[PDB]
Amino acid sequence: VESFDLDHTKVKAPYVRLAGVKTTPKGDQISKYDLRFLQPNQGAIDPAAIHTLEHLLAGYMRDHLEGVVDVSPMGCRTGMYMAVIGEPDEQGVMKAFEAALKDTAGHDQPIPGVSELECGNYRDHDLAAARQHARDVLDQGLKVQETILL
Amino acid sequence: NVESFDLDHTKVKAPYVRLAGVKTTPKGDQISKYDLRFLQPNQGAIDPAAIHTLEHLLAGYMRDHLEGVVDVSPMGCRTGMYMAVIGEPDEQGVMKAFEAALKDTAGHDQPIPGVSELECGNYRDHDLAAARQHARDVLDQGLKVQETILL
Ligand code: MET
Ligand SMILES: [Zn+2]
Ligand SMILES: [Zn+2]
Repeated sequence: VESFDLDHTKVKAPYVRLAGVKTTPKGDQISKYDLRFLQPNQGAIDPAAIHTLEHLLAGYMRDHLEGVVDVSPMGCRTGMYMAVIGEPDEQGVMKAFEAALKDTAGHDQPIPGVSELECGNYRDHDLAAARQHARDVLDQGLKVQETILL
Repeated sequence: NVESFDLDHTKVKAPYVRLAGVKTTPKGDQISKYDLRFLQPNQGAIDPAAIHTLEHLLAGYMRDHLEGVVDVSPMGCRTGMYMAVIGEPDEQGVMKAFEAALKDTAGHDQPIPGVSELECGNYRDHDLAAARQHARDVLDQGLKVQETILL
């Protein structure tokens, strides 16, 4: 399936979960992952904080994982979505996400790409909140979440 | 090291469709990523609830008009969406598909697909009225294929 029918009341955040896999015409695979920060419907990450997380993780995830096609916030704002070129590898993605979260928690330099030239809403950021969201996930501890279908 | 930061956001002219990048799998298949821009960078942003609804609506509507869709995701800057597609670059065809999907979005008077505590991580944070108007605004202004201007 390209997108499994997930029961959001059954998962246990924070986690890494293979959200789907698409086969390309030549036989390669694109794997999609649900990088869940918060428990579905128990709160959301503020828009400025998730915007900063996107800027930081776009770089940090790529520092720890090859084949990343996109790292983007989810509309529900409880986590990030990522598409990767490669066979499903939840364990490898979890370790990469963990390393990237440590980079994020300790990011005390200016936020990369924040300017009128490089960002579509450079006034809407929050490094302190992004760093703390990363710290909270690490404190809670990641796990590979199984997909529970509705 | 993030390609997104290399686009000169002061030079583009929203709304538009723009090929943001192309990657190839080990065997040679192309994965094209498109910048589907609703608002002019830094001149305002789409409300979180509205962009959340757009994500739900375009997920189905883009697939109805275009093959090989990987996903449609909202941008953190909330001025547009990113969409990866399995296939060679085709900005013109993607523009036509986005145009048809926006017509479907603007006229969407049925329930928002996938909205319930079971199917969505923040089911109360939606705004169909606002999403439909944003689709209507893009169509009113008119889409075009935007060339990438590098910094
Ligand atoms: C604006 S930070 C970059 C985010 C973009 N979705 C990426 O995959 O790099
Ligand atoms: Zn930005
Ligand atoms: Zn949702």
